[PDB]
Amino acid sequence: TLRAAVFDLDGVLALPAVFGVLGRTEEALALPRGLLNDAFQKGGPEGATTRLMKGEITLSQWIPLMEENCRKCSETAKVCLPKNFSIKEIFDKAISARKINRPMLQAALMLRKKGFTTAILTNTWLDDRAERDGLAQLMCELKMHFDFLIESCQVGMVKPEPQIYKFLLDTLKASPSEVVFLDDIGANLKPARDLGMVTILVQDTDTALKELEKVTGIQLLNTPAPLPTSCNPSDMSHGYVTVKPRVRLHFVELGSGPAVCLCHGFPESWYSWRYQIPALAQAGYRVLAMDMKGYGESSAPPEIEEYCMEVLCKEMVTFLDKLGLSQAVFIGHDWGGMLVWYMALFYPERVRAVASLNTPFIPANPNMSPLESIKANPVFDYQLYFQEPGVAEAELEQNLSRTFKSLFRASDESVLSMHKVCEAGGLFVNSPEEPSLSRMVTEEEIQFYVQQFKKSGFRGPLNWYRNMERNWKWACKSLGRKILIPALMVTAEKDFVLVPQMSQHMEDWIPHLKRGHIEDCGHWTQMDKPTEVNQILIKWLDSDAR
Amino acid sequence: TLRAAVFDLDGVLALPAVFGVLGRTEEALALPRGLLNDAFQKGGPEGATTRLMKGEITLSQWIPLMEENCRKCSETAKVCLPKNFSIKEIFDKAISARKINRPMLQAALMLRKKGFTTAILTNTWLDDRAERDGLAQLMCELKMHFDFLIESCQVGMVKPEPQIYKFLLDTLKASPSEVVFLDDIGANLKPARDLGMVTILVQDTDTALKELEKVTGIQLLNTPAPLPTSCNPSDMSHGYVTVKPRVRLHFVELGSGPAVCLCHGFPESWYSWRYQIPALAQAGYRVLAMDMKGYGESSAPPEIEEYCMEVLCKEMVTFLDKLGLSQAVFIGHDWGGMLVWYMALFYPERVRAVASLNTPFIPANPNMSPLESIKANPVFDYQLYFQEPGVAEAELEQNLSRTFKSLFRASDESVLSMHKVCEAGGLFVNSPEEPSLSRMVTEEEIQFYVQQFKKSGFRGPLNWYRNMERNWKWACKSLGRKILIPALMVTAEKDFVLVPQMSQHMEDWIPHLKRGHIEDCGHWTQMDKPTEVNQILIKWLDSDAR
Ligand SMILES: Nc1nonc1-c1ccccc1
Ligand SMILES: Nc1nonc1-c1ccccc1
Repeated sequence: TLRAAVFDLDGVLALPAVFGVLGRTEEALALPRGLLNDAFQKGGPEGATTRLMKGEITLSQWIPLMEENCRKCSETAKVCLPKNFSIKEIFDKAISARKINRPMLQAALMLRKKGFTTAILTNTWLDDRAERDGLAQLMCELKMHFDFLIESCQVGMVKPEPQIYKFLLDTLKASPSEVVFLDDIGANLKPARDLGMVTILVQDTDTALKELEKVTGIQLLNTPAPLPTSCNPSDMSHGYVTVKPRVRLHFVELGSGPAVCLCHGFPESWYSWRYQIPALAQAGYRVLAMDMKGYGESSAPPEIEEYCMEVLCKEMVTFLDKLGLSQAVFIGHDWGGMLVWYMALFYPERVRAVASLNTPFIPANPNMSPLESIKANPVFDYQLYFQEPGVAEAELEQNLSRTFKSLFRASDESVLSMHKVCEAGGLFVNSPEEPSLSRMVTEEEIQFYVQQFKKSGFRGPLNWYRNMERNWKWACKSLGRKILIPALMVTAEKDFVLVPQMSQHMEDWIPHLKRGHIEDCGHWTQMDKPTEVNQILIKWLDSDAR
Repeated sequence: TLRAAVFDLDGVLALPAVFGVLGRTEEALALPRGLLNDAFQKGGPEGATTRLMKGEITLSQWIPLMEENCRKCSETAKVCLPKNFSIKEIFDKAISARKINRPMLQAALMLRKKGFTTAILTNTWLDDRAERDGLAQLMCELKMHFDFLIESCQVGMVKPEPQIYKFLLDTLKASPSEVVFLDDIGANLKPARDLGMVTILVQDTDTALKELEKVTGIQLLNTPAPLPTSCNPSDMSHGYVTVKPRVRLHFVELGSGPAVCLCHGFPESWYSWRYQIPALAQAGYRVLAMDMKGYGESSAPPEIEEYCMEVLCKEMVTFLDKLGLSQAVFIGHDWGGMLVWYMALFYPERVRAVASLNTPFIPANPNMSPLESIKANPVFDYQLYFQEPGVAEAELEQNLSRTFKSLFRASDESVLSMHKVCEAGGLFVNSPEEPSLSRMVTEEEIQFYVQQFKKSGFRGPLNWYRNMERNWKWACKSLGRKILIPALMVTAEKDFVLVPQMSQHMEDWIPHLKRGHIEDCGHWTQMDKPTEVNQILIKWLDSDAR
């Protein structure tokens, strides 16, 4: 019974094989066949390449030794190497061209999801080249998906030496018959085969996955499109900034590059961005996913006025100040989307670019009280129910698991009537006590929200809705302005409250506005359609937040 | 009795005045005198510029209105504006050229140090230009040094309107006679003068500071060179990463740009880098100042083997992995310096560049046990005293204030004999029970270290010295390597343990090594000579960590 899968890197998890360039270079330069592959393997276990792979020397020290081997081979073959011959240039280009073998990575992800222990076992080097970051980035993207990474240069052992296989088995805490081992080099397969491991010689990926599927009894080929990588809260870097004596803001941080500040809505968490954080960080951004004021590990003062937009925006400016950031891209959803438009209006110098999911930008009407304006739209009745301090807190805090399971549903899973909420007497009046789990969330994800809301409950979050008059007076000061910094509005076809139609006049105030639109998407955009959200945001960031 | 100082921005804290370009542009383009300064002030309180300064419109909306005013003025004056005339280009260049008036900022810093409440009061705009970041950076660098920043566009009021002065006084919680108000515009001085505030018309900085010195009775001109900006722990962003089940690492984080990981020595803190963190972040780097394993808010497991260099380095690689960083520049001092050389040797792909303060790189001698090697140098006797578990812990933990005050001293303040420490029976045997405060530290700084060491004490920190044999065996695997990534070695003339001479052969192993050297500098480099450390590191980072 197999319970562990081991993959090689070159030619298996990453393609084209860096090894493959030697044959290509020979052909392109009309050199005798196998000359470069000979200089490379020269001296076998005692040679320069084995010393490199065991970590005795670095890649930069290996380059002149490989150069020396190339001549010795050329001299024997009675051929002259071309004038401008460069081993450094050949290897720089080969390493740079090598990319993750996405269907192979998908198969490894599926096996791990099914309970398999997975590992990468590779003959690799200590890379000190000026361009080493490209390879460091590839190794980082890949290794996060595996239980173990065993590199020859770190362990002082190489394949096909028998000791590295015993080392692999000791690491896996598994007997050989429990291991599938995948490799593109026949010679490197034999010792694993000799120990009784299941072995797969990898030439083309489809056949290798067919053999892997047949031997494990798990569907790996032709599978449905997987979800983007999520976040495990315990594996994240957690940051904490005091913005004023009684208020601290918590955030999760991942990646390098331009700062991207993600701002969740009601009643959410930094974790509502779980599918976006790894994707945006891998796309070359430094993601700061906030617990907004009133939520999770951030402070939750009880006063209603602590949650007016002016105060919330001022604190987000202080947050940037304390972190030493002159700007960040601000991306918001729901109440977070309203905050990001106001950050763009009041602090354009601190906003690199702005994007909202679902929340439109509608200028305040100075001739209508916000109380009057909310009353006009029947879908906003729940906002009237949220006004009286304590009423909605009591209902939302009674049973947390029920609250989150009732709220977080796809457009075809509704359990609530967002209609005549006050008259009905609550959001959950004709709602099940034990709602079924939505296709959008796991029980584990629901329990994370439950755990977060046990600290402060719903007072602070509900207070975001209790500053209508104050927010209206503040917003009226901005009526003569336009948003002229880069902006993106993302509508969700099936959000029945923040309907796409509400965004129809935004170009009057944001003339250069860019758009995205997601079909068959409800209110909970990030978790409803994470793949599409990621595609839209990454495309926009790369073109406009540059 | 004055207790508050208020400074204008344009022409006072920042020069050349953005206003000053109008006169310059007129002269350069041979336009009639004062034409551009007329189009700018056109319509007075009802005009486009006052609307901009009150925050009614943004700078990008103001540009075509100023353009319209420029023509109306030119038409009246019977002159034609040059063909390629651009208000945007003129203002972009003027804003970009404006820099902090360093002696004015120094005076404000000195007044605050002496107990004054300080503020910036400025007529400014909402900047939505594509180049707005330059100004955001300037405002960030400046505002951190003041109690208040009052911007006309945020308060909807402008100087010389009387309400902004009453608003300033309300903000300062001071009566007018308690306020010195500095401005370069005569008209903007009068309302403050009318209320009874002390006013300084600023033309040239020296005269303005002479008037300021005379009126406050505090020396501001000709003062000694100030120390670099320090860190207030409560104002920093604090980060926490779990690198393994029982181990979390704490760090302070400031700035944007390439990641720079600062690694302190024994028995220190992230706070040992307090003078470097603001300087490096302002120089365009993202600083991550660590609490090393065993210290401060980082985990401190009791096992000796948790502190061998192999384990410590592996955890720092995991730290980068969890933060989503493919590389960081690694800068170390003392034990932190030893760690950074080993990061360069074992993980060059993760090290953008490496720098050490005081700690040299000396390859392990495979023919001498580390016990034998340490014995040879009498200055390393204290390391032998640290070997026996519990002995040095008891002495160092007996009185924390005494420990830190005895250790942290400049080269001419020695209170300890680092000689025959074991034979003597401890580091503090012939040491005062109440050492005098060193010129290097405040009582407040000593108490921060005391507070940090109350959590875990000295077991984990001392364990860094208890892995000699293990570190030697690991280091021997790297003997065939060279450090070929960018490297900087900084020696300190008066470090009597890590003497500059010990670094003399480093070029044999690091051929491209760059150097720095600090005269009259003891062991505690960062706090002994912070200005020189900052100058050396910033110069090197800008040329080599690019
Ligand atoms: N309460 C309101 N009426 O109009 N616009 C608002 C508003 C303004 C800013 C933030 C949130 C809401
Ligand atoms: N303990 C030792 N002998 O030589 N070199 C070392 C060493 C190696 C790595 C880190 C710290 C010390």
